[PDB]
Amino acid sequence: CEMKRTTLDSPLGKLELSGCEQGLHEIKLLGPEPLMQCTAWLNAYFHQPEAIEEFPVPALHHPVFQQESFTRQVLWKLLKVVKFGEVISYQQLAALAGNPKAARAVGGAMRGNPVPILIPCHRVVCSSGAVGNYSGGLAVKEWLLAHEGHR
DNA sequence: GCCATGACTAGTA
DNA sequence: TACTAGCCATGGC
Repeated sequence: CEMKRTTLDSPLGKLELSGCEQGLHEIKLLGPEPLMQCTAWLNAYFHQPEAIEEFPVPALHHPVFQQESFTRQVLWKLLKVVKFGEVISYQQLAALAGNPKAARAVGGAMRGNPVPILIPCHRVVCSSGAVGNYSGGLAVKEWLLAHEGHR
């Protein structure tokens, strides 16, 4: 567990994904088995979504996944039930994560998301139809949804 | 733990 | 559409 940095180029620009050999700690969209394993998935999602499940998801070494919380399930459930292309409501996820009367929490849960794109906090959307917000600029949410096949 | 937060909502004018 | 009065697991201290 040393936590080193490996940057990479994506159609969204460079994106620094840090982490130790125990797992992936982060993956920031700026303007060591795990990391290089995550690196593969990323290039796969991007230039080869035709079979993104053909690629193993790395280990998530980060305080949010180590303990047991709502934010936990919400994130865990976000990448296990919301597949490539699919879209889901803040609330609808809160259902998956147990407490359905807690969508607003699924929000703080989403911002708490360290591994975007890997854990698609972008497929998440306001029930009102409006494709809500995103930490790394709403622009990115557009492209992503878009690339997944949206208009 | 209590009290303030904010990437949510369904309801109402 | 535009404001709102519930509903929430966090974070702070």
